[PDB]
Amino acid sequence: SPSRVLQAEELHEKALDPFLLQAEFFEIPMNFVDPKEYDIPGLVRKNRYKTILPNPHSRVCLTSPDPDDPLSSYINANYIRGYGGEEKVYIATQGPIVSTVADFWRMVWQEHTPIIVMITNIEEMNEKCTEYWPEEQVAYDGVEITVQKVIHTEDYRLRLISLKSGTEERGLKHYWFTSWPDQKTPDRAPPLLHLVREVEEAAQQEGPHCAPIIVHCSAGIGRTGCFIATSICCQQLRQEGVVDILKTTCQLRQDRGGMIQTCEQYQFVHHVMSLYEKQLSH
Repeated sequence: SPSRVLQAEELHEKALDPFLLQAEFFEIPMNFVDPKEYDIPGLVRKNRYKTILPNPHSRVCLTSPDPDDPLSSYINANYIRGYGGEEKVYIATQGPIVSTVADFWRMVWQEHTPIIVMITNIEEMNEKCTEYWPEEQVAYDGVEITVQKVIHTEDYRLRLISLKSGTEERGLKHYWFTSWPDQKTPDRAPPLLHLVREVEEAAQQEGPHCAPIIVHCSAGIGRTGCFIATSICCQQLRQEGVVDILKTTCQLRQDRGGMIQTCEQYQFVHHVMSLYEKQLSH
């Protein structure tokens, strides 16, 4: 796997060299999936983008309501390895569309997902994501979703949610980040880093072997990949005192084609990690 281990000084300088960054970035294979892989009638209606498909080896398959129906069992989502290759730390998925809102909640229930991270600005709720949570309460497929509390913070809005299906009840935290920048300049890094830290602590609070954290945006690759890469690299920096964004990005691409879609995104991850290193070093 490609690797570029950055110590502090090289990290700071690397984040500020857009020519080297793009040279490096555009040699990472996208690892997109051949559409022939999901040539099933009606399956196209379940995808936002025809070219952005879940790699089959890591695809999340839905086991209800009909596991013998390839359409019913399909969602555009992949399991994503975390730091050190830990399996199923995240699920990367597309923002639900009207026809997949119920599927999304089926995934949440099936995977026991305790945390969702939504990276969509309020302005983008017309294009990039269908509002899939209730004002108070809604049910899809025997799982009742109840919003118990909304907590507005500067860098995100956190919904505390209860999921009930049958006799059993589970908690869920929905983190909605609304500060995704147009220009991915270093001044815009702190809120993303803060989100990353908040979510990683929430995850530790779930105890051993936390169920997959769902992360989405519109396609489930760009901003989603930035968030996951940053999360992984924060653990790497703390443990190893270095970051290897190149290796991490390559690992993510193995799990889901296109993770970190643009060079601006790739650079932004470097800005965030440079920021975090500075914070740690002081």
